[PDB]
Amino acid sequence: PANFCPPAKVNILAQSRPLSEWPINLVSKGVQEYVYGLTAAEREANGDFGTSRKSLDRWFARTGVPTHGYTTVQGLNLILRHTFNRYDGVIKKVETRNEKRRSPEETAFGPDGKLKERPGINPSIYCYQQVSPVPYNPAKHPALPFSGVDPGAPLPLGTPNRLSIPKGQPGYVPEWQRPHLSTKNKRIRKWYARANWRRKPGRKSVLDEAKLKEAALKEAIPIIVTIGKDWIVMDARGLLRAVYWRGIAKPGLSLKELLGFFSGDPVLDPKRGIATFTFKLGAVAVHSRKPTRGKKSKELLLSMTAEKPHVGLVAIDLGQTNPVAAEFSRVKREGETLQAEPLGQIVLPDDLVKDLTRYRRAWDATEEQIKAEAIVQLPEECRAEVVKVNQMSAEETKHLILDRGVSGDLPWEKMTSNTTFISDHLLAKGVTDQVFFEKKSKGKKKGTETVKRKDYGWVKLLRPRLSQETRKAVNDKTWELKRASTEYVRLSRRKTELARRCVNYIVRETKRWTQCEDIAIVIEDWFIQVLHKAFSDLALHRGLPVIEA
RNA sequence: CUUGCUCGGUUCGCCGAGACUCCCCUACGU
DNA sequence: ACGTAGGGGAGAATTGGCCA
DNA sequence: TGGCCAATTC
Repeated sequence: PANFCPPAKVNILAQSRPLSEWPINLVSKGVQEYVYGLTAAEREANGDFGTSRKSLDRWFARTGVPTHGYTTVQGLNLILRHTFNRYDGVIKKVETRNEKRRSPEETAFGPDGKLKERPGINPSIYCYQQVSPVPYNPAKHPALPFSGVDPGAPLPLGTPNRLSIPKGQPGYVPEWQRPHLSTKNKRIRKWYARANWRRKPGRKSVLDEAKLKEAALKEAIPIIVTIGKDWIVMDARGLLRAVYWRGIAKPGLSLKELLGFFSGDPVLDPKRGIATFTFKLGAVAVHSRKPTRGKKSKELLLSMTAEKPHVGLVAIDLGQTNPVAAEFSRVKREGETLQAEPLGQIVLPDDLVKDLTRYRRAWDATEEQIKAEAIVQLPEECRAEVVKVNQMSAEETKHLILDRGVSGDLPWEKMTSNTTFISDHLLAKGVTDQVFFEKKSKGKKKGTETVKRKDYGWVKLLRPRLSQETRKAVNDKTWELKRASTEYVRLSRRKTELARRCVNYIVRETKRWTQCEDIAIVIEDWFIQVLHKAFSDLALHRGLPVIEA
């Protein structure tokens, strides 16, 4: 049963007035600011808004929240059921911990009676059936400098005769590039794509955004959403690309049926200018599972092999010099036991490893350029303290132990952590009986083994408290300037993309090596966190079982 | 495989390789 | 040591009052 | 009749 609905984002080409000034947005803001600032008794009393016109009108009558002229029942139910659920999300977040305590109780209501942690305003316009997107029609819709395609006529492709375009014209592939072109079904980029003109280290081209914008606008696929007397006009080529890369639609489809793979209830965020569409329940035939927790794997694979008589595995072994050391296998079903035959183990290829090691030199090179400039901008009283702490214990503890009078040359190098040589060199200058001791818990229930301290324990005790004076300057200004640089939010997405690239390569090699469409991924009981998250996400985004053995 | 996004090449005329589960919200935990 | 946790979202078939 | 489009409910 298909139960996953991945998103598809489209751009906005025109709009009557900014989305923040629409009556629906103002009503949503008013309702949210009213609901978030009321107590539990007021929530129980003011919780009879219902799903009827006679009930919504009565609610807006007694509460007195401005209605801003918006009186649509379909679009108001979405606003009010979300807003009260957001309010009743503080209670259950705390109440989840309340039952953890049972397995002074925490309360989400403060002394004033209102929520201490109250939710912010959601800046979204959730569309409904009555404002569903429709193909742009110049006669029936406001006039725009755009061409509306025939809803039933076949949508055009890009440039069919790519090699026949003459010289001196857009899209002309030069002769010397002809011998080595691509042969796979590659996504076709038009000549006005910003990716082909973006500023680069050595691109040596001139980006005239005006001509690219005009050329892109002359060949758009306009669709229109009207709410009340307002409207927005979007570009549907994002939906076309979404249905093309997934293979669910072959070229030669119309605009009436292109919108037919997506739900007619988009979501609009005014700050960016993007409409987020969603596939219907069945467009992408993906059943979203969750990773298996051990003993359920020996039941999952039995049923998986009960359908396909040959299933392929992959043993993702994180934590080596190569991040992904895959180990393939194939399983057969005889009885209650599964029989496997290894096929071989590969490592992640060098080119992808090169991309990883060139990204890893872009994050450690920004965690310096951000953290250092966050440190330099502390107040002088905090800045001097943190600077002193940074250089603290470098030679301070060495000077202290020399003041103690021990021989400061035996533990010179590597400290021989196996033999806890700190205690040895304390014993050297007659400090054997002043050696501080540590308790051990070797016993199953308890244990009193207060004995010579280990080297790690010595390091813990000899080093000072470091930066506990503030703990809210270095740990706060850095995390505040993290969002002040767009490079960080770009690098997080780059890390996720690289992790997904590695996962995709491993999955396709598992399919190829095992010669089976049904495959499974097993993970045992840096890039480690992002790779584990990416490998676990296949059960939720693509349906491939993931096992934590 | 027409928009948008990420990483490379160049003769600058564009083409080689990627991701496609995403949004707000409140705190500071492991 | 660096991002993380946990709350909230992401329809549409049917029906009715309904003027031209 | 019937066409249009908010309102009613799962």
